[PDB]
Amino acid sequence: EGTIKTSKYEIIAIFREELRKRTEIEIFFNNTSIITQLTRVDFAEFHIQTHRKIPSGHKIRFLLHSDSGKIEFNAALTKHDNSGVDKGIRYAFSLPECLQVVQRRRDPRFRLRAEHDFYCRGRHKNGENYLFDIKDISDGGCALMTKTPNLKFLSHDALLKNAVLMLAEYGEITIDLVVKNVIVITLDEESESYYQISCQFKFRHLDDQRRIEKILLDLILEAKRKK
Ligand SMILES: Nc1nc2c(ncn2[C@@H]2O[C@@H]3COP(=O)(O)O[C@H]4[C@@H](O)[C@H](n5cnc6c(=O)[nH]c(N)nc65)O[C@@H]4COP(=O)(O)O[C@H]3[C@H]2O)c(=O)[nH]1
Ligand SMILES: Nc1nc2c(ncn2[C@@H]2O[C@@H]3COP(=O)(O)O[C@H]4[C@@H](O)[C@H](n5cnc6c(=O)[nH]c(N)nc65)O[C@@H]4COP(=O)(O)O[C@H]3[C@H]2O)c(=O)[nH]1
Repeated sequence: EGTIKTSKYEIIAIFREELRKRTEIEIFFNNTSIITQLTRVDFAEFHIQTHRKIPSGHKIRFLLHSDSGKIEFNAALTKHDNSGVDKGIRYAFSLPECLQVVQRRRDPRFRLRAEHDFYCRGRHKNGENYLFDIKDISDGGCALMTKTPNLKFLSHDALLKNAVLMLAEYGEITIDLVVKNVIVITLDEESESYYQISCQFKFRHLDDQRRIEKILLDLILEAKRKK
């Protein structure tokens, strides 16, 4: 997909459904990117808080992880305050007059939490084991986690054969995964960083694809219920 938003109204309406929803905002600068949240939004500014530092005087790049899809834009630092014995800096930016929304997924990706000890586990070709945490999951694949991948066997379109989804109370399914990307991700003592592996399912049998559909359905049901 592809769509551009200009309306001053849509923009702040969007910056508030995402403040309220406490959704992740990723900021680009130096060389890496930092993930965090909005803390304030008004008629001209939005605020975030990080203990890092950012190139004043320059339109830096932002990106919102929204349920509506990827929302990209560029804004310029306007203010910055310094406080606390534990240094947490307060940056105030300007509202972009231009956004961009991209949503190319024909399947909603369910996000895993504390009550979900989901793992993916296997053995590479060299005979070494891996064990990834599952971060999210859909009918067509999953986004994995690890601090110590073997970057070698995780080449674009490389495939983890005879992997085994360990889905806890749902049991274990044996699948093939196709690696679509490998990325490093950073959150913020606790300044974090792990590798996200983007995976596409390659089903061994067909019941496999159905059993996952039913499972993911049961996760979405406990999602709306429970809380
Ligand atoms: N080739 C490929 N890579 C995947 C796929 N899913 C996840 N990735 C990778 O995993 C990174 C993080 O994905 P995310 O946490 O969902 O965080 C994403 C997501 O929140 C949002 N986004 C991007 N595209 C979409 C989309 O099509 N639909 C939705 N709902 N959000 C999107 O923007 C965030 C950053 O996007 P990226 O910079 O590209 O960084 C992406 C991207 O490199 C996939 O299906 N195919
Ligand atoms: N739960 C989960 N599923 C994954 C992941 N990576 C791939 N998949 C699955 O693999 C399919 C194909 O991914 P793609 O070839 O990169 O083909 C994708 C990709 O080109 C692009 N795309 C989607 N999300 C992202 C993203 O976050 N970042 C970037 N750069 N591209 C994305 O849109 C194409 C269609 O996206 P989908 O319909 O969602 O179809 C996706 C999706 O069903 C993952 O990390 N987690």
